[PDB]
Amino acid sequence: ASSPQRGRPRLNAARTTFVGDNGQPLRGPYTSTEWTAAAPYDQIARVKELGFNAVHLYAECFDPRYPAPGSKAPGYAVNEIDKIVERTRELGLYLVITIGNGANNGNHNAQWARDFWKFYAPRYAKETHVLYEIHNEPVAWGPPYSSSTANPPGAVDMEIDVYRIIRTYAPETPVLLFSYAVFGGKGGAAEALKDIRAFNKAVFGNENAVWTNEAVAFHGYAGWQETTIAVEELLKAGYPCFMTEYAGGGSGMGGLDVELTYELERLGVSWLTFQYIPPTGVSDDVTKPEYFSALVENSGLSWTPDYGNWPAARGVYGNGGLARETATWINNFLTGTTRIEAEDFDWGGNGVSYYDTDSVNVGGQYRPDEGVDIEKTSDTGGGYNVGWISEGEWLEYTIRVRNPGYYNLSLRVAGISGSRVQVSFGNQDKTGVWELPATGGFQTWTTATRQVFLGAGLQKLRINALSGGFNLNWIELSPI
Ligand SMILES: [Ca+2]
Ligand code: NA
Ligand code: NA
Ligand code: NA
Ligand code: NA
Repeated sequence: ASSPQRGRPRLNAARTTFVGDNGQPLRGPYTSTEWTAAAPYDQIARVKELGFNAVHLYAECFDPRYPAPGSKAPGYAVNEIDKIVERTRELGLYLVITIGNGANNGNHNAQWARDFWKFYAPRYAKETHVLYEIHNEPVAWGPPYSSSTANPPGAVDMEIDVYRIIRTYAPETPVLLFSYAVFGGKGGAAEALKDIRAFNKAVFGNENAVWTNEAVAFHGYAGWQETTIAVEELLKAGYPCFMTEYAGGGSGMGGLDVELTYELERLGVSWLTFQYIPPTGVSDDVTKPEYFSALVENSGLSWTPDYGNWPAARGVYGNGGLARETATWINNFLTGTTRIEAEDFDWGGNGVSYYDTDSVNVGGQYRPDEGVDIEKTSDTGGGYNVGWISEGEWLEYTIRVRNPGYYNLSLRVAGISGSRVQVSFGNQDKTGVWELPATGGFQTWTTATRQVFLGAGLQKLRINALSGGFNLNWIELSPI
């Protein structure tokens, strides 16, 4: 069809999340019409060149005082929300509409929420690119909302009541439930399942209903590790989910949480990050590199975007396509391999994941159709080495450092005089100029070692050749 409007998102076959009309996850930043005009078309359009296909809208913020005299009633921002709906329609973006909280996160006004959805559910029912998220962070700070000691109580009743209102007027619109601020651990999943069972009993007549057009909205404020565990457990229990707010700072500040993004990508979960579309928002501008694009580029995170060519296509070679996790010490032993073969640089291409001065692999070995020059090695263990290493060349390897601290970085090298490298981690220099040992021959091998101090997380290891005159067999990174 010729309309730019996206088709309704649907649950994927795996029932892990909502995917769009090309099968791909929804990925996006946010904006707000809670006390401002709709973000301009030209600014919303920028999301498409940042790898996104979706926008989170905090449409209006609730008034705890409603319906008392002077209180702000739902519907006040209709003219601006209509513009966001129109602009995303035209731009070929998905839109997740919710109720925001202002200074009152971890709280809600049930009557206000019911009245908001009575007004807006019918209004955007037929807008196929639009999803409804019942209410942002309605309880301080996570499950079980169904507990009598939840702060405030009764949010599951609001979820039920609002779901019925939505489905009355918008029978086919995806609904995102709960919007838990802090969703962590096996415990968090078990507590959420209490809420889910209560909801299901009330609206479907069965605690164990199989949702066809609903998912659990959750946030990342338990931290990436604990959130990943809770998500994994909920997916195992058969309930799809959708990340709707997170950042790498309980803080919405600090930019993209690269670690949690990586896990969500692995698990097949759509996500909305807490960085904003210009001109304004409460946290950090998603178009500022330091809060999003540079975090992606430094880490090696990649996904196939609906629009444009960013992030560039790339990934790990070998290791099941997973970032190469660094070993740790447990009970006086190393938990896994410390060695990365040099010929296992990330795929992506010349100028992307490596740079080689000859477009052809002049060695012909191992990866003949990429540009790094590779030969069979005569070193112990056999296999392959990178050879014909020229000044200015570089090789990247996406790794994941489990623990921050000191590591021994070793390079297995062979060569003549005057060889030097410099090694970056997440585009930060960790070695300075490193004068490598001469061995007297291109197949006479030695191990050069230098201590580095690393931060945790997904990060690219980049070897920059500051000279020629050496071959490289492998890299080791070993915790001290
Ligand atoms: Ca070369
Ligand atoms: Na707030
Ligand atoms: Na080459
Ligand atoms: Na040397
Ligand atoms: Na090798």
